[PDB]
Amino acid sequence: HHWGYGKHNGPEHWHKDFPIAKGERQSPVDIDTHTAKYDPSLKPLSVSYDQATSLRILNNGHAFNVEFDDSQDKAVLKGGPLDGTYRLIQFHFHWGSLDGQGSEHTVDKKKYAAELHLVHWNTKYGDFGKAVQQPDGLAVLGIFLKVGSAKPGLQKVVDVLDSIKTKGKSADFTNFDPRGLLPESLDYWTYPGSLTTPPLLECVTWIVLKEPISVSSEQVLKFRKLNFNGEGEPEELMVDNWRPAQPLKNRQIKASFK
Ligand SMILES: CCCCCNC(=O)c1ccc(S(N)(=O)=O)cc1
Ligand SMILES: [Zn+2]
Repeated sequence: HHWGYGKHNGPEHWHKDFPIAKGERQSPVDIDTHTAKYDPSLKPLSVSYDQATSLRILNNGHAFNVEFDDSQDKAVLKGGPLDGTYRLIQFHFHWGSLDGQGSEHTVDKKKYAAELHLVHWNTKYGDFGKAVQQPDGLAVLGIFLKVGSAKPGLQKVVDVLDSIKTKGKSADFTNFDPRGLLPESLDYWTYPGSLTTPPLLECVTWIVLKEPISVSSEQVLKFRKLNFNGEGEPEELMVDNWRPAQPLKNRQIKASFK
């Protein structure tokens, strides 16, 4: 209303309605693997998704969100750089028109085909709307996708996309296990940043996994058949819904691994 990813409403325009777009702790950023310092004081992440309760999948005109029941402490993220308990509320992806672009974070300027964002809020703030107003209010676990072998645990998501083609469509999406989207290693980089879509709030501890997951060309092709537009409107394929890397400014990216 009315930001997006086109020439006329894309990331270069966002600052006019969201001046924080040019702030001191914007996301995503380039992760320079030769400058990120190993921090032996960081903990192992704790990803506790055994009791995750998925509910619904929604095309919101910018991406699709798989939404979770976050009414109590079911699926949580703890440890690593975090203090306290962060509840999973939704996940979504950003992806490209072609395999050579699509991720938001980059690694030594490398763009991956896509990036998964598992979004969690700090339960010391009571609700999500209060958490986004706090510098430590969110933790977003970011996972790179490369194209290769299919990811079996992604197939249930790609199979429902046909039913939520256009903006505002949703579908029942219960009993989905987000553990099937994780890579084997939980080695990560961490830095303080922001939501990567308007309102671009500076409320996120970013935790970006080093190990990408592999998805097949057919899987990511099915992402690219979604529409940014509503039913009956001229078709605009949902592709290139990523914000480019933003200035690092006065921030250090820390590595969990040597
Ligand atoms: C209550 C404020 C409404 C904000 C609506 N926006 C989000 O809840 C949001 C979540 C995650 C990300 S991301 N791409 O950085 O993971 C971006 C935006
Ligand atoms: Zn995102």
